[PDB]
Amino acid sequence: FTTEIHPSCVTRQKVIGAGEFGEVYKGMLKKEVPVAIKTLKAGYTEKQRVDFLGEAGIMGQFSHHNIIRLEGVISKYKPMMIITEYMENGALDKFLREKDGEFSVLQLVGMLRGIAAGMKYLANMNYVHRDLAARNILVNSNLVCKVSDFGLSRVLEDDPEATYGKIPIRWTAPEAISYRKFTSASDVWSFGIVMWEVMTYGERPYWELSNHEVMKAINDGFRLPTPMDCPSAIYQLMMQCWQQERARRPKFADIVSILDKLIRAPDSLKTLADFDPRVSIRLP
Ligand SMILES: Cc1cccc(Cl)c1NC(=O)c1cnc(Nc2cccc(C(=O)N[C@@H]3CCNC[C@H]3F)c2)s1
Repeated sequence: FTTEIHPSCVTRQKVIGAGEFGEVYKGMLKKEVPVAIKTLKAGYTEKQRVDFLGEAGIMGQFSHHNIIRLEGVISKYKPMMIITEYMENGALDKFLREKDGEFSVLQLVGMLRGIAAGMKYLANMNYVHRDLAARNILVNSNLVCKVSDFGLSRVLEDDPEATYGKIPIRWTAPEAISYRKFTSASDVWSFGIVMWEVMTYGERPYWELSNHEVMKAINDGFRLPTPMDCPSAIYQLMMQCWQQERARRPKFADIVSILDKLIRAPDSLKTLADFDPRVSIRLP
């Protein structure tokens, strides 16, 4: 099933994420290998237990470089724990915002290829993520990006960015907002937003537009503008992720292939899409 770990092998050291029902810790697994540790405090309900251990069950079924690896679970003792590999650099959105401009275009594009490879794996495994966003991508000390945040109802319920179904509007495909059609193709729309987040170093999609204004703009055909210093091929790809008609979007296999080709002929990334400025500075 999954690996049951004895509590004596686990040492919690730092809180890296807290919540009402539990906390996420950085720790060590047997003071030897660093791990992340997610707990479930006493008094949890049946639904909370199913959702909590269900996340571990889903992760245990995956084995991919760009998907968070499960080390094991503590279920025989309390509190219960999910133990995974430790991603040293945290969530991608916060990571990019705190390292603004510090990476090359080729590095940024390689992050996107890793994310896409993880999503292609998930889609082929018949797993729809529903909440793909930079905040749900984790980064390690090799700059590898791994898709995180698995489960069923639990995913959108626990994301504060998801607003009342209960979804994160700015990242969500129109068919999923409109009539709750979540598929790998709505994940592709979300991946286009993640592309835009990466190339902007964590800019907030649609900026200060309200949720209703975002839905209104999308339905009227508006799309996010080109990031600064963005390869033309990258902007073209994210625009095709945002096709209103779900059947016109690339599959993840197409995305990975295109990103592979660009990275392997890296001069192709030097052709930038035009950036339309929001300030005019004219000097005599
Ligand atoms: C444990 C677990 C259970 C179930 C699902 C999952 Cl995906 C997990 N694993 C995790 O939640 C995590 C795995 N790795 C994580 N790494 C992480 C997350 C958030 C912040 C940090 C972290 O150390 N962030 C910064 C990095 C730079 N400044 C110092 C640190 F605070 C690391 S969280």
